[PDB]
Amino acid sequence: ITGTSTVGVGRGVLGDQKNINTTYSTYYYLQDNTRGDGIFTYDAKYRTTLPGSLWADADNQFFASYDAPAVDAHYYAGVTYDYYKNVHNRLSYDGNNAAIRSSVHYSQGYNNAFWNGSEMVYGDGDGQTFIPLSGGIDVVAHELTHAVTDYTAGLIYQNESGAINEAISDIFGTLVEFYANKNPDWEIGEDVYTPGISGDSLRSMSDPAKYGDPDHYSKRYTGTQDNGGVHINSGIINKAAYLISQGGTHYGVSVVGIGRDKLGKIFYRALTQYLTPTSNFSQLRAAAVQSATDLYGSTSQEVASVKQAFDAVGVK
Ligand SMILES: Cc1ccc2c(c1)[C@H](CC(C)C)NC(=O)[C@H](CC(C)C)NP(=O)([O-])CCO2
Ligand SMILES: [Ca+2]
Ligand SMILES: [Ca+2]
Ligand SMILES: [Ca+2]
Ligand SMILES: [Ca+2]
Ligand SMILES: [Zn+2]
Repeated sequence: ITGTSTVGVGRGVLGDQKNINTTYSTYYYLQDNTRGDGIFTYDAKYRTTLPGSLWADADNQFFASYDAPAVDAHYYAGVTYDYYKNVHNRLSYDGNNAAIRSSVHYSQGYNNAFWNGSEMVYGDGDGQTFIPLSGGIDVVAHELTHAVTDYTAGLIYQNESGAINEAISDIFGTLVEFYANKNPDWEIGEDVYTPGISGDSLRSMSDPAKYGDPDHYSKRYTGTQDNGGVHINSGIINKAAYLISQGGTHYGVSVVGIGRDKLGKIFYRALTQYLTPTSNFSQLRAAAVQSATDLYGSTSQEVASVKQAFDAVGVK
């Protein structure tokens, strides 16, 4: 759409009010021209055909409940774009300011979100297992990060590489949640998962085993489900990243924390400079070590913590 940039206001899934960037041209659309080639949010109107229709509103106020998921998808995508640009100097997912598109209200009672190779898609949840998925900033950031990974390392979606791909999305979605200082934690999806139950989440990076995911290489899943357990084994890497950041003793191995910022610098460099489509856990370790070496010196504490963390999860 061609029109005038403006700002509207609405309420998100969690009932919070926020301003969002809109474009005016007869209607007000969810099209943000202030970021790269734009952020665009579409209505899939409970169907599965994508992308659906660019979101149009008559008055620039988005307080209807059908509006909520769009508000959040639109706003959280803008925050995530900002994180990459401000923190890593990366312009959108392809590094060349590609337009970011999302569709909401996908299907009926769909309990998931995903990147389909060209855009993000969010289900509204069935209202018991989930509420509209775009209400979780860690969820939106996990989706957009899959785009980042596809454009860079290109980790294939299966076995070890696929688990690395999933951990990357969890890690950066968690860093984005902290960046936005939105009640940050090391849990994934807490904000949209099981509305009736407090305190739970889909996955835990601080203690993956809490939900049954592995937290040590000896406990990895070797079967065929989930493409070889990409959503299961990511637990081992998630645990490693949590230790590098926060520190701790795991399975008797002690790691001194180096903090989030460095965790993000080291993983972003590994991802964009050393990882390849078929990289395995052991290769991820070499990459993280080399990245930290590059950034901080081979005899740095940083390098030391990266090594300890992987040793603690059993990855040699
Ligand atoms: C077993 C499995 C297959 C495909 C999936 C997912 C799991 C998993 C289902 C969630 C846990 C309900 N999806 C994800 O972890 C993320 C969404 C969460 C961050 C809320 N979606 P993607 O990994 O991008 C797509 C595949 O989802
Ligand atoms: Ca309106
Ligand atoms: Ca949180
Ligand atoms: Ca979280
Ligand atoms: Ca819950
Ligand atoms: Zn994922």
